[PDB]
Amino acid sequence: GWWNASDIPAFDKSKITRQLPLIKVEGNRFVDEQGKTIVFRGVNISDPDKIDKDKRFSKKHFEVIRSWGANVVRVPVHPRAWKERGVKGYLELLDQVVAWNNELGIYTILDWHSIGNLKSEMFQNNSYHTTKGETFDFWRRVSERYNGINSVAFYEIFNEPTVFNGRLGIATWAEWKAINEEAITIIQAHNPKAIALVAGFNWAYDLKEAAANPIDRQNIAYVSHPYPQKVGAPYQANWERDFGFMADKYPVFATEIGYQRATDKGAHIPVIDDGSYGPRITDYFNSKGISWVAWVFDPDWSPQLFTDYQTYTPTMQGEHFRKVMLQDNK
Ligand SMILES: OC[C@H]1O[C@@H](O[C@H]2[C@H](O)[C@@H](O)[C@H](O[C@H]3[C@H](O)[C@@H](O)[C@H](O[C@H]4[C@H](O)[C@@H](O)[C@H](O)O[C@@H]4CO)O[C@@H]3CO)O[C@@H]2CO)[C@H](O)[C@@H](O)[C@@H]1O
Repeated sequence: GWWNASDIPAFDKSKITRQLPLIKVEGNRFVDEQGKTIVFRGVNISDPDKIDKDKRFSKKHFEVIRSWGANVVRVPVHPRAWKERGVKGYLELLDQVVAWNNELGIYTILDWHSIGNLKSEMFQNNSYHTTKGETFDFWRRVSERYNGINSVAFYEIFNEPTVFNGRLGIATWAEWKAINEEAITIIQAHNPKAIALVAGFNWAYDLKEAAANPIDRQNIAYVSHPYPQKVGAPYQANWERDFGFMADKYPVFATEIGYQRATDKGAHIPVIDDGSYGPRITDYFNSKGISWVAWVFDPDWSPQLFTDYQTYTPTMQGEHFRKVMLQDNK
């Protein structure tokens, strides 16, 4: 594993030729060098490990992302792929995504893509299995190697915290705050410009517990994954109550949203919807200044943003998020 990893090279500086502007948090906003507010709207790729196995791992794929108007790309590093490639093999993919995004002008979010209760080591399935030690070691290596590369602006500590109603144990917000604080200290000690993205429970949906007892670190923003079936009923009023109101105080980065019909490929709760969710959520996010990232720019993982690699034809949700990214990104 990670505890074996022998002499990993440093990032190859010759792979990039420009420095994107520095992003930072100021009160509830992301701002640039000049103090201008920046709202990010982007896509998740699938795991670089899958893209490479698909024989699609080249700059071309990221150039398509750029033509869809995205100004950020989230990279979901699965602990299973990190173990299968090994640290050295995996960093060879990850350095290429970082370099490509950098040359295309696109910011990167590094996402440690597990689901469940890290404190008790119970995960939604083995694809996500890790440990506190492996997670800290990952944050330590990536914050060390990408230090000073401004496009690597966001470090998303742990994709979706959930206890699944006790099926995955017990972990209070207080205990999850302390774990995020240690990860943030590691990351900031390697990379002082790093912005950490922190999530709460119900699969990174809730921010009420965070609001009542916020992470004690600076330059932090908060995550929500408000998929179509997280709540029904009056949608906006429910979203505002569960996580949206947080955006009046800290920036909120909604690092997954997506939807597809009951009959679409891989359709599953909570992503099923007639289609009215797309306009409704990007309007609501515009009303709150909330950044977001659609899931997933891949033709297999569900819900898909496009139908196949031959054409990159957008699906229903792809068409809508592409139109809004082209139109609203500044
Ligand atoms: O990771 C590769 C794999 O990913 C799938 O996409 C996932 C993302 O990895 C993940 O971040 C996220 O997870 C889902 C989660 O899998 C669901 O089990 C969970 O469902 C909850 C729901 O949120 C509750 O409100 C309801 O009460 O309970 C159910 C469980 O009973 O919801 C979260 C999201 O909230 O996002 C993606 C789902 O699109 C790919 O789709 C898959 O094809 C790939 O292997």
